[PDB]
Amino acid sequence: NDESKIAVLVVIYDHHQRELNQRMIDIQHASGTHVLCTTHIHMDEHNCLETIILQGNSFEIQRLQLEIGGLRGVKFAKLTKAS
Amino acid sequence: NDESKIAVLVVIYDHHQRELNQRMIDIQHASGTHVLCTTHIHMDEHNCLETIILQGNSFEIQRLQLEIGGLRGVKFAKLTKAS
Amino acid sequence: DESKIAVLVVIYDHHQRELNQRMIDIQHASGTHVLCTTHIHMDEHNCLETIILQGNSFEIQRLQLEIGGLRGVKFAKLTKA
Amino acid sequence: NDESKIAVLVVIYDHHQRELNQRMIDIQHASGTHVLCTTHIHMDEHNCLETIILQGNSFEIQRLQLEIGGLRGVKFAKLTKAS
Ligand code: NI
Ligand code: NI
Ligand code: NI
Ligand code: NI
Repeated sequence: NDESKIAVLVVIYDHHQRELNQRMIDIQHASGTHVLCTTHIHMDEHNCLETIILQGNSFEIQRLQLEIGGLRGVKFAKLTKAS
Repeated sequence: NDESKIAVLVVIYDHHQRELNQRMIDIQHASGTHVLCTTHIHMDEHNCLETIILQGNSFEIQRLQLEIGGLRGVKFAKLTKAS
Repeated sequence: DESKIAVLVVIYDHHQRELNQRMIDIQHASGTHVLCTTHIHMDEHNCLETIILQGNSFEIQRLQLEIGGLRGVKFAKLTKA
Repeated sequence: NDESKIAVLVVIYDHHQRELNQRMIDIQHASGTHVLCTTHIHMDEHNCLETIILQGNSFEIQRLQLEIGGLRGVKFAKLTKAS
């Protein structure tokens, strides 16, 4: 794209999954200003929910989505695209 | 239904609308949802983004979503059913 | 002139006429100084906010005195880092 | 009377540090405090800031704080006591 957008990626994962947290955070740190913040909810022993606020064009954003959303031990990864 | 469910309500609204932040907060205090928390981004002079994280039976989540969505100044008020 | 990050922790009563407008107006007119806010609705008359702030120690302290002095704020403490 | 209370724990840490993100998350899931939520700012390549919002008695909170305070790679870990 070029068109500048805001989005939320809602994630459910198990933090017991070996190296998952390391991957998700390295992806977000390596993505520059694309990631505004994350809010985390410790649901139970094997479920975390995260809302990851994202900003950029539609293509940068879906790509971030697919990176985080494909990792092993991610149960659920859904984009809400806003503007 | 009769159980525990997690949802994320994603809202974009105009904080220039008279009383709007105050009404959105009160709807949340008054609700028999347990709102776990709300994260807010001041996107610009006319746009705020909130991710409101909710727990409850579907009826109450849905009542929250409609009630927020029915406020003048809300531009976008979309729910992600997670859980 | 050194850029720093800070958390302003606020408790206030949302039933206070116009406190919410004033707080959000301050933050919106503060440019890139506010990163985000996280809100917990404690009970009928208490909200806790965690307001995350970025700038020099002066710009930050001002921001603090601005939110911090509004009528209806019970508590306004700054963590510097 | 019985004394469940609110606190904010503010943490700066190095996400490069070997499995620090997993361990902090793990400490949070395993504690007897109610962690309401964690907000995370990716500050730069070596710095993450978290705001951990907590509810419980002063003992379990102080336990959480000292425990996060003692992981290698955590750089700053101040509690703010609320009510
Ligand atoms: Ni968790
Ligand atoms: Ni705003
Ligand atoms: Ni509130
Ligand atoms: Ni980070």
